[PDB]
Amino acid sequence: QQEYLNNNQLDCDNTHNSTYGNVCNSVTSCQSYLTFKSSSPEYNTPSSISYLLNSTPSLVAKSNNITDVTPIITDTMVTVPVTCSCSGGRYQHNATYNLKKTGETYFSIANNTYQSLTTCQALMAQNPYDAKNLFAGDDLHVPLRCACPTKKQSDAGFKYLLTYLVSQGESPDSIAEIFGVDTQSVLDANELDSKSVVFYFTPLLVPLKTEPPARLQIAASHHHHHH
Amino acid sequence: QQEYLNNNQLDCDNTHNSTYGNVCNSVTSCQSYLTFKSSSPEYNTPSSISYLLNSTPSLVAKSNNITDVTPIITDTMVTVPVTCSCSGGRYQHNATYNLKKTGETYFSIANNTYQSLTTCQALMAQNPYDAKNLFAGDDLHVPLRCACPTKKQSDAGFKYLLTYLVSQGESPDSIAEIFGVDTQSVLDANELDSKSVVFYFTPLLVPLKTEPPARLQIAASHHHHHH
Ligand SMILES: CC(=O)N[C@@H]1[C@@H](O)[C@H](O[C@@H]2O[C@H](CO)[C@@H](O[C@@H]3O[C@H](CO)[C@@H](O[C@@H]4O[C@H](CO)[C@@H](O[C@@H]5O[C@H](CO)[C@@H](O[C@@H]6O[C@H](CO)[C@@H](O[C@@H]7O[C@H](CO)[C@@H](O[C@@H]8O[C@H](CO)[C@@H](O)[C@H](O)[C@H]8NC(C)=O)[C@H](O)[C@H]7NC(C)=O)[C@H](O)[C@H]6NC(C)=O)[C@H](O)[C@H]5NC(C)=O)[C@H](O)[C@H]4NC(C)=O)[C@H](O)[C@H]3NC(C)=O)[C@H](O)[C@H]2NC(C)=O)[C@@H](CO)O[C@H]1O
Ligand SMILES: CC(=O)N[C@@H]1[C@@H](O)[C@H](O[C@@H]2O[C@H](CO)[C@@H](O[C@@H]3O[C@H](CO)[C@@H](O[C@@H]4O[C@H](CO)[C@@H](O[C@@H]5O[C@H](CO)[C@@H](O[C@@H]6O[C@H](CO)[C@@H](O[C@@H]7O[C@H](CO)[C@@H](O[C@@H]8O[C@H](CO)[C@@H](O)[C@H](O)[C@H]8NC(C)=O)[C@H](O)[C@H]7NC(C)=O)[C@H](O)[C@H]6NC(C)=O)[C@H](O)[C@H]5NC(C)=O)[C@H](O)[C@H]4NC(C)=O)[C@H](O)[C@H]3NC(C)=O)[C@H](O)[C@H]2NC(C)=O)[C@@H](CO)O[C@H]1O
Ligand SMILES: *[C@@H]1O[C@H](CO)[C@@H](O[C@@H]2O[C@H](CO)[C@@H](O)[C@H](O)[C@H]2NC(C)=O)[C@H](O)[C@H]1NC(C)=O
Ligand SMILES: *[C@@H]1O[C@H](CO)[C@@H](O[C@@H]2O[C@H](CO)[C@@H](O)[C@H](O)[C@H]2NC(C)=O)[C@H](O)[C@H]1NC(C)=O
Ligand SMILES: *[C@@H]1O[C@H](CO)[C@@H](O[C@@H]2O[C@H](CO)[C@@H](O)[C@H](O)[C@H]2NC(C)=O)[C@H](O)[C@H]1NC(C)=O
Ligand SMILES: *[C@@H]1O[C@H](CO)[C@@H](O[C@@H]2O[C@H](CO)[C@@H](O)[C@H](O)[C@H]2NC(C)=O)[C@H](O)[C@H]1NC(C)=O
Ligand SMILES: *[C@@H]1O[C@H](CO)[C@@H](O)[C@H](O)[C@H]1NC(C)=O
Ligand SMILES: *[C@@H]1O[C@H](CO)[C@@H](O)[C@H](O)[C@H]1NC(C)=O
Repeated sequence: QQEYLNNNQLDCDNTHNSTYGNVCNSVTSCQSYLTFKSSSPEYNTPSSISYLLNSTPSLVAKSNNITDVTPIITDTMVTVPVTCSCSGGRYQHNATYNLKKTGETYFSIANNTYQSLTTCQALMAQNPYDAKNLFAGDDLHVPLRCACPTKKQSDAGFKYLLTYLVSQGESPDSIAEIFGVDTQSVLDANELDSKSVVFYFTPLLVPLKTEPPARLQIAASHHHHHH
Repeated sequence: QQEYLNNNQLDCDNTHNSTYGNVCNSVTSCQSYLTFKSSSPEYNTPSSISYLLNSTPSLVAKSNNITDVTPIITDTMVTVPVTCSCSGGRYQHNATYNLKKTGETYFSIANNTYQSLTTCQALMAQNPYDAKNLFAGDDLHVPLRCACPTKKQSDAGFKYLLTYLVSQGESPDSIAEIFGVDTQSVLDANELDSKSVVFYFTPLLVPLKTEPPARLQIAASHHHHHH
C-alpha cells in the first residue's frame, strides 16, 4: 500500500507527504511499470517515449508487442518497464528532462509533459531552480512515481506494481478488470475504500500478478474478460 | 589517412581490407562524428537517430542546434557525435540493430538502414548469422565507420574526423567547402588523388579543425564561404 495522491499534486503550494513520492516500504529495488499516452510529434515512438521516461526502446517494444521503431498512434496508452528503487526514503525512477521552451513550469512538466507520472512537489524538492526561474535549457531531475510490492502484496501473488494514468470515466473496478486483478487489490494498493473517488490525471498503483497486457485498450473490452 | 572504400562494399563477396573498417592507426579512442539523413517515420528525431547510431539525443540536438525532441525534416543530413575506439585492429563505433522484418539483409541494413555508415562485410565479420539465415528479432552488432585523427592530421590542426555520407553531385572540393577545410586535406584523409572518383552512397572521411557546422545544407551555400 501507498497513499493516494488525492489531487494534492494540483496545488503546488501543498506539501502533503504523498506528493514527494511513494514511500520506501519494501525491497530497495524491483522491476516496475509506468504507463504513458503516445503524444505526437514529440513522444510517439519507443525511442522518444523511452528517452522521456528513461527506459529502453527494446523494453517498451516488448512490453507493447510492437517494434522498437514503429510510430504509436496518438493517445494510445503504452506500458513502460522501469526499475524502481529507493532514494531518500522514497521509491522513484529517475529520468532527466531538458526544458524546451521558456514558459514551461514544474506543474506543466509534471502534469502535461510527464502526464502526472511525477509531481510539481517532487520536482521542486529534487531540483535547484525556483519555480519562477526556469528557462529553456535547464536540466531537471525527474522523480517518476513507481513502487515495489510490499511483502503482503508479494505474498498475495503480486509480482509488480504498475503506475496507471487514469482517464476520465474509469474507476478502480474498470482498471482492475484490464489487468485481471480484484478491485479490492487496487483499493488496497492505494489506501482507498470502495467509496473513495479516484480522479483522472492522477496516477494510481495497480498490483500485477503477471506482466501487463500488451494492448491496454482492448484489454478493457468486456469480451476480453470473465469467460 | 584511411583507405577509401571505393565501392567494395556493394559486392558482399568482396573481401577487400577496407570493408572490414578503418584501421586503428592512432589513439585508441577519440571524439568523432557520423552523419545521417533523417528518414521518416522511423529515424527522424534525435531520439530515434540516436537509438539507431548509439549516440545520445542531447549530443545530436547540440550538434545540430535543435531541441532533443523536435522532428527533423526528411532527408536533412544531421551530425551525430560518437566515440570512436579501436577494437580488433579497427576503429569503429558500436551500435546494435534488431531486425524488424524478415527479408532484411546485411546489405540492406548496411546500405539502406545505416545509409552506408557500415558495410555488409563488417556486419558479417562481427555477427554469427549466415547471410541467408537472418530473421526478424535477430540482434546485430553494428560496427559503424569512424576514425581518429592520425598524429600527422592532429599536427595540422585537425581535431576530429567526420564520416560524411556522400550524395549524388558532390565532390571532394564541394565537401571540403562545407567544413572550411582544404580539398587536399579530404583527399589525404581518404588516400585519394585529385582525379580519384568518389561515389555517392559511399562514406568519406572529412578532417575537421572545429566542430562541424550545425546546419550542413546551408553550409554548402557559396555565400557561406570565401568572404
Ligand atoms: C485472497 C486470499 O488469499 N484470501 C485468503 C482466504 O482465502 C483464506 O481463507 C481460507 O480459504 C481457504 C480456501 O478457500 C479455506 O479452506 C477451505 O476450508 C474448508 C474448511 O476447513 C475446507 O473444507 C473442508 O474440507 C475437509 C477435507 O475435504 C472436509 O473434511 C471432511 O469432513 C467430513 C465431514 O463433512 C469428514 O467425514 C466424517 O468423518 C467422521 C470421522 O472423522 C465420521 O464420524 C463417524 O460417523 C459415524 C456414523 O456415520 C459414527 O458411528 C456412529 O457412532 C454412533 C455413536 O457411537 C453410533 O450410535 C452409530 O451406530 C454409529 N454408526 C455407525 C454406522 O457405525 C462414528 O462414531 C463417527 N466417528 C467419530 C470419531 O465421531 C463422519 O461420519 C464423517 N462424515 C461424512 C459425511 O463423511 C471427513 O473425515 C473429512 N475429511 C478429511 C480428509 O478430514 C470438510 O467437510 C470441509 N468442511 C467444510 C465446512 O466444507 C476446504 O477444503 C478448504 N479449501 C482449501 C482449498 O483448502 C479456509 O477455510 C479459509 N479460511 C477462512 C478463515 O475463511 C484466509 C485464511 O487462510 O486468508 C486470506 O488471506
Ligand atoms: C599546410 C602547412 O602547414 N604547410 C606547411 C608549409 O606552410 C611549410 O612551408 C613554410 O611556410 C612558412 C610560412 O609561409 C614559410 O615561412 C616564411 O619563410 C620566408 C622565408 O624564410 C620568410 O620570409 C623571410 O622573412 C625574413 C624576416 O622578415 C626576411 O628577412 C629579412 O631579409 C632582409 C633582406 O631581404 C634582411 O635585410 C638585409 O640584411 C643584410 C644584413 O643582414 C643587409 O646587408 C648589408 O647591406 C649593406 C648595404 O645595404 C652592406 O653595406 C655595403 O657593403 C659593401 C661591401 O663592403 C660596401 O661596398 C658598401 O659601401 C656598403 N654600403 C653601405 C651603405 O654601407 C653590408 O655589408 C651588408 N651586410 C652584410 C653583413 O652583408 C641588407 O642590406 C639588408 N637588406 C634589406 C633589403 O634590408 C633582414 O636582415 C632580414 N630580417 C631578419 C629579421 O632576419 C626575409 O627577407 C624573408 N625572405 C623572403 C624570401 O621573403 C617568412 O617570414 C616566413 N613566414 C612565416 C610566417 O614564418 C616557410 O619558408 C615555408 N617553408 C618552405 C620550405 O616552403 C612547410 C615547412 O615548414 O611545412 C608544411 O607542412
Ligand atoms: C536517483 O536520483 C537520486 C537523487 O534524487 C539518487 O540518489 C543520490 O545519489 C547520489 C550519487 O549519485 C548521492 O550522492 C546522493 O546522496 C543521493 N541522494 C539521495 C537522496 O539518496 C539515486 O542514486 C538515483 N538512482 C538511480 C538508480 O539512478
Ligand atoms: C494536466 O494535463 C492534462 C493532460 O494530461 C490536461 O488536460 C488537457 O487539457 C486541455 C485543456 O486546456 C484539453 O484541450 C486537453 O484535451 C486535455 N487533455 C486530455 C487528455 O483530456 C490538463 O489541462 C492539465 N491540467 C490539469 C489542471 O489537470
Ligand atoms: C565494440 O565491439 C567490440 C566487438 O566487436 C568490443 O570488443 C570486444 O569486447 C569484449 C568485451 O565485452 C571482448 O570479450 C572481446 O574480445 C572484444 N573483441 C575485440 C575484437 O576486441 C568492444 O569492446 C566494443 N567497444 C565498445 C566501446 O563498446
Ligand atoms: C543503397 O541505399 C540507397 C539509399 O541510401 C539506395 O538509393 C535509393 O534507391 C531507390 C531505388 O530503389 C530510390 O527510389 C531512392 O530514392 C534512392 N535513395 C536515394 C537517397 O537516392 C540504393 O538503391 C541502395 N543500393 C545501392 C546498390 O546503392
Ligand atoms: C507480438 O506477439 C506475437 C505473439 O502473439 C509474437 O509472435 C510476435 O513476434 C510479436 N511481435 C513483436 C513485434 O513483439
Ligand atoms: C541554437 O543556436 C543559438 C546560437 O546561434 C543558441 O543561442 C540557441 O540556444 C540554440 N538552440 C538550440 C536549441 O540548440
